[PDB]
Formats: sequence, C-alpha cells, structure tokens
Amino acid sequence: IIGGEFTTIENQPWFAAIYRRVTYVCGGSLISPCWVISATHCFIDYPKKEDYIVYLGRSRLNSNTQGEMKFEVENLILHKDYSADAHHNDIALLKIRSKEGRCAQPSRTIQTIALPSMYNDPQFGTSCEITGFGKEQSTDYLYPEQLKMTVVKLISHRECQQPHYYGSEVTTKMLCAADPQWKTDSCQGDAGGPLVCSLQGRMTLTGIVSWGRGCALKDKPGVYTRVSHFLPWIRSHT
Repeated sequence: IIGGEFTTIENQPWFAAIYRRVTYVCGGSLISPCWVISATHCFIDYPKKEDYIVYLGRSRLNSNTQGEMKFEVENLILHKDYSADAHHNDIALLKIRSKEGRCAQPSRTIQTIALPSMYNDPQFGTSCEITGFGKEQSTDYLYPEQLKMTVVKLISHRECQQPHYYGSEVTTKMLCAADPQWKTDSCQGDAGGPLVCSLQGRMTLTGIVSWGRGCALKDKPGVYTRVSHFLPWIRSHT
C-alpha cells in the first residue's frame, strides 16, 4: 500500500494473509468460514495446494498476531479462464482447513465479508478501502511488517479506458480505483487483497486487487477484479 495508514486486523477482520512454504504471497478475503477468495495470478506459478499456508486474524507479516488462526489449503481453485497480459479473470478460491480439521472460527479478529449482489457496484467516485502487506514505495525491496490500508475512489470504465489511462487493457469485468491526487494506491504484494465498499448499508467485497501500471502513478489507476461479475463462478465452486 502506497501512502495510507497502518492498521491491525481488527479493522479488516476478513483479511487473509497467504504464504508459501516460508514467504508471503498475497492477500485474500474470508467470504465464508471455509472459504477465502483471492487472485489466481498469485498462485499460477505454484498451483500445488499443499505449498500454502493461510492465516486469519494476523496483523504482522513475520510475527504471530495474538489470536490468529493457521490453515492448510484443502482446495486451491484457480479460474480456468485466467489469462495474462493486465490479468483476466484474476480470481481464486482457497478452501481452508486447520490441522484439527476445522474451518475459520469467527472472533473479534476474524469475520467474513459480504459479497456484492449480481452486477451491483457503487457509483463511480465512491470511496472504498484496500488492505494489504504490499510495498509502501515502488522502489522498496521489503514489504511492511505491519498491515496497511488506504482509501481510493472508484473510476468509471469510461474514464479508465481513456487514452492516457489503460485504454483497451481494462474490461467490464475489471474495476479501476485511484486517488484523485494519485498519492495512495495498492502495489506489489497487495494482489489478492480486498477492495471494500459500503454498498448503501454494508461493507461489501466489491473488488480484489489485481494489477496496475506501476503504483500511485498519474493516470494509472489500480485495477481490481469486479466481484459482482463473478458470482456464478463463486457459487458453482463453493
């Protein structure tokens, strides 16, 4: 996360920290006790489910947050229509199961996030939040030890397709979001994480961090998987 602020898991209780056996891989979001949703490009190079570890209720990258839960990946579902270069259908599902053979157990540091209703997204200009352990600066080598979050505004497909933006690289299955001053944004390491918006009432997983040209660059918004356009897929796989 470029700019923004530090936070603890209490402020984004559905955030899942995904690692590979051990280094960090990507963020994710708990949509149900047994299911975490993320981005396929995060695991494409290592599709083997047994190579991953998922944590819930974790606020620190390399330290065990008090109250956290650790899970193995019982099923790593990548999207069969995924394609790259811009990422298409960048969505993935991880069915979690602890060594005790149980799914997530809700708590003050672990809760689920509601999915959007079919094709129901906030109006462009709406402020939403993004969370992750990604770089705080494009030139950084290290990722922050403390979870971060920030606010970005939804950009219409109209605007995002403009010349100076992404033109045709962005599709209707993607959502663009950025800061009006381009001073804050998601970055390397934030992929798979949540783009949460208050949809007239409740916090809703409107998007999943997917891709972007650089980070916090003028006319280069963050691009997110448009969750409200993947409900059939999520439904059929859960």
